[PDB]
Amino acid sequence: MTPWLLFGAGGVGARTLELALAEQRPVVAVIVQVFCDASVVAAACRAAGPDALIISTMDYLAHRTVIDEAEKAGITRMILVTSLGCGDSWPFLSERAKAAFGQAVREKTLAESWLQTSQLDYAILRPGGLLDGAATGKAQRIQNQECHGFINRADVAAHIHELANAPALNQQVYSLIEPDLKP
Repeated sequence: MTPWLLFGAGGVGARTLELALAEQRPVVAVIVQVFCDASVVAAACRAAGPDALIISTMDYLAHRTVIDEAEKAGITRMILVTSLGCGDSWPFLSERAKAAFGQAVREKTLAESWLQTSQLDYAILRPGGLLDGAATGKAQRIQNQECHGFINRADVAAHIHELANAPALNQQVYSLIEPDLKP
């Protein structure tokens, strides 16, 4: 059982904490061993062990610290959860969404590029609108495609888990929606 080090697990991160607990997996969290503050972040990277998987579900500053402290501390694998609208999915966000979430999606886009130019084995997850229903199992990982939709926080957790069990993350970026789920 590989350690998970969670950031922003107070949401998707909390649901991810649950799966880990329901599995008896050792978990470190910055908020199970609970610890932007480089001292805190450096500390937690030591506790997790260099074999930990980082799972981030958290602005730009917090992420860069995490990415940077991960690499100093010998961790080599990270799952970053941002949002549809980030990076190259930006042109598919409606003008109305840009005006409402723009600042947030833009900071998280900074985080993506930092991680994409790091040496971590990474996966990036771009969930649609987050709903708080119980996990269906119906959410899809989508690449190279225009997506619009919602997804339960618990399904993002389930996809995080599936990615975690993979032999490598492979620097992949995915949209995560459940087509046909309505809020």
